[PDB]
Formats: sequence, structure tokens, C-alpha cells
Amino acid sequence: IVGGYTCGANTVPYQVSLNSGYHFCGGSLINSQWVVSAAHCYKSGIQVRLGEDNINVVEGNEQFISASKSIVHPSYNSNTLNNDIMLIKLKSAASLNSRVASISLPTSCASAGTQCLISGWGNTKSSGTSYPDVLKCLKAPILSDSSCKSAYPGQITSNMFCAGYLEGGKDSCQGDSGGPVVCSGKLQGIVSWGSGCAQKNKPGVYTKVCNYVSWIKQTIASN
Ligand SMILES: NC(=[NH2+])c1cc2nc(-c3cccc(-c4ccccc4)c3[O-])[nH]c2cc1Cl
Ligand SMILES: [Ca+2]
Repeated sequence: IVGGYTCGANTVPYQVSLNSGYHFCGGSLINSQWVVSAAHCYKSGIQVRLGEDNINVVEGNEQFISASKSIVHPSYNSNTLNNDIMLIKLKSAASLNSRVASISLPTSCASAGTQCLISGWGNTKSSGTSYPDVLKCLKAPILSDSSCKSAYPGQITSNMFCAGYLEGGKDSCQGDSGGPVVCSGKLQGIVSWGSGCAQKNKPGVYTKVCNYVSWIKQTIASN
């Protein structure tokens, strides 16, 4: 997260870190046994780390659980990143509490101008690589579809939306991918892609979760 702030330990209880010996992507807990992340964050050997703040220090509250299976969306396109969503089933259910809680799925899509909270342990520099130990937060609005398509002509599908600041300076970045975009307490987006981080007129693009609620529910119900 570039231009953001320290969230505060466990103030984002649904945030998870996907780990394979290092943190590579974020994700969101939606119930005690399933996490939603981005399809391009898929790899085998994933350990989901819940209740984290400093990802390099066991401070207490952490629960490390192995993924039993990862389900990348069948229509995920790695060249366009269209349908960039994946569900991860945990080997055992997590113990929920105030520090580890799930976030709700939306019932309707959000409108432009909605202010949302984006969080993660991704890079904090626009130019260079500086990864933080603790969780960073950023409040950012959903942009209009016309501004998004103007920024990324020909690359935005109806399963994506832009959020951020066109002036640059504040944005999500590498390492934040797969993590949550929460608006009014509902999970509306997943950190997906953008051109660089915090560049002027190049906002972040997020997977539009409201278009996948039936898919998520049906997939969880049959697995
Ligand atoms: N808001 C943005 N401008 C942005 C920049 C990103 N940059 C990345 C990114 C860059 C290189 C590698 C990865 C990566 C993907 C999968 C696994 C590990 C790293 C990224 O997510 N993801 C990004 C996601 C966003 Cl939304
Ligand atoms: Ca820790």
C-alpha cells in the first residue's frame, strides 16, 4: 500500500496473508473455512495466515492453516485478468473471535464515489521496493466507469472497477493483490492489477465481487 497508514493490530480481522515461505498475496475470510483471493495468486503449497499484524513476528492471535484446495474461476483469463477470483478452502475451520472474523459478501454492487478500505502488506514505494512488517490501510473511492475506461482503454471488462486517486500517491501495489476492498462492511473488490503503483491517471483495478456472489455460494455449497 503506497500513501496509506498503519491499520493497527487486528483492526481488519478478515484480512489473511497467503504464505509459501514468504507473504505473496492477501485474501479475505468469508466464513470459518473459506477465503477469497485473486486467481493469479494461485500456487500449490499455500498456508493461510489469519490474525496477523507483523507478518515476521509471532505476536499472538495468529492461526496458520493449510489450504485443502484452491478453486480458480473456470473462466479466469490470465492474459486479461478477467474473472480474477479464487476460493481457498482451509484444511480446518478457523476459530473466529474479535481478531479473526469473516467479512460479508455484498447484496448489490457499489456506486462510484463509495469510500472503501483497502489493506495489505504490499510494497509501500511507487518507485522501488519497501515491504512493511505490519498491515497498511488506505481509504479510497470507487471511480466512475467512464474514468476507469479512459485510464485503461480496452482493458476493463464488466467484472472490474477502478478505485483510487488519479493524482497518484496513494494506491495498492504488489503484495496487496488478492486482498480486500471493503465498502460499508461488504467485500466489494479484490486487489487485481494496475499500471505500476500510485502513478498519475493509473488507478488500481479490482475484481467486482458483486458479479460473483451466486458463483461463490454455489461453489462453496458443492465443496
Ligand atoms: N493498484 C495497482 N496499481 C496495483 C498494482 C499491482 N502490482 C501487482 C503485482 C505486480 C507484480 C507481481 C504481482 C504478483 C502477483 C501474484 C503473485 C505475486 C506477485 C503483483 O500482484 N499487483 C497489483 C495490483 C494493483 Cl490493484
Ligand atoms: Ca505475526
